[PDB]
Amino acid sequence: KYQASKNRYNEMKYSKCGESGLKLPMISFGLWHNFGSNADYNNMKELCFTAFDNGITHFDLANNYGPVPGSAEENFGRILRDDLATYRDELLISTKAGYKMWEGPYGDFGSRKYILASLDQSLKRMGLEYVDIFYHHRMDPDTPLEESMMALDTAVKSGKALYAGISNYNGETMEKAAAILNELKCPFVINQNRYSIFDRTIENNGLKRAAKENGKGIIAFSPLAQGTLTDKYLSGILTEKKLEQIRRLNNIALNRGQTLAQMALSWVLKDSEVTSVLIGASKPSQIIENVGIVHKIGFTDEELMMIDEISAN
Ligand SMILES: NC(=O)C1=CN([C@@H]2O[C@H](COP(=O)(O)OP(=O)(O)OC[C@H]3O[C@@H](n4cnc5c(N)ncnc54)[C@H](OP(=O)(O)O)[C@@H]3O)[C@@H](O)[C@H]2O)C=CC1
Repeated sequence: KYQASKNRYNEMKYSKCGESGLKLPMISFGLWHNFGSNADYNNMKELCFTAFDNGITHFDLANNYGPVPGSAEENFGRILRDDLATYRDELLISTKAGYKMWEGPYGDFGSRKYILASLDQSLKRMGLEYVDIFYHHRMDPDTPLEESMMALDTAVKSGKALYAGISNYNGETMEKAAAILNELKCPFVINQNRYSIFDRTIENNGLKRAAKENGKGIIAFSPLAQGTLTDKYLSGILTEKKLEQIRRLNNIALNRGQTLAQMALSWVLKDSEVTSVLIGASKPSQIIENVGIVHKIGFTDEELMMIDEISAN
């Protein structure tokens, strides 16, 4: 019954993952929220269909997305089986292991045991032969980096992942990971990190610069900073200081013909080293509003120095 829009590649822009021939849509769709046990199945399908119809080819999951850890993967597995499997070779599907998935010493952090056992569970829940990208979800300083990276390499060499990625790494540790995956001859093309007007962590921990200097992509998540970079906290007449930052940023957005959310998405994409911005949605209208932003990623030196002075604590 679902037939992907014939116009789905007409507007979206696609960007190389650093030096790689792998291209992400400039807007990627994440299943962190609204795909869990309590989610409505018809709404989840419509969100996926809306995403793909607008040229979003990348669906981002993790083992523990729900809630109930694994529910998002199982739900996406059902959407694939029922309607999207037809288009599987047009989709990039990711999953991850590295945060808490199940109880006990093998269900969190980083070991080869957890990472590989988790990937098998993810493939079973999603009904896939492989994921396009398999990520180490966060750094584990208590496991040798060589062990976690060799686990990603085993995933790729076992035909269970096309490419390796890492998430939440700093610049120094990303460099070490890149060196290990290079020596293992394991495709490694993408970093997934939190980035917004209100979260400059990757500008200060070396990740944004290390990714660019080593030809690795970046996919930015939480670009709307927990609803603070949306209309949610705006009036038409939650510290007083935060509401003021939001009021002034929204004025910069209005002058650009954008909502605050739209400008927040455009800002994360302003620099070429950021490959894609990862959005969420509860309703299709949010996808449709957000996909216009890929066409306004340019900012004047004035807009930028104002956004920085306003966002500065
Ligand atoms: N450690 C990691 O690697 C992590 C990665 N991620 C990835 O990033 C993805 C996105 O993260 P998330 O924080 O949800 O992303 P965003 O910062 O894009 O927030 C998404 C939410 O913002 C609201 N929203 C979206 N578009 C609009 C709009 N145009 N106007 C107003 N409100 C809007 C909706 O919430 P509502 O309708 O309820 O207001 C939506 O559910 C996740 O799904 C996941 O794939 C995220 C977290 C951790």
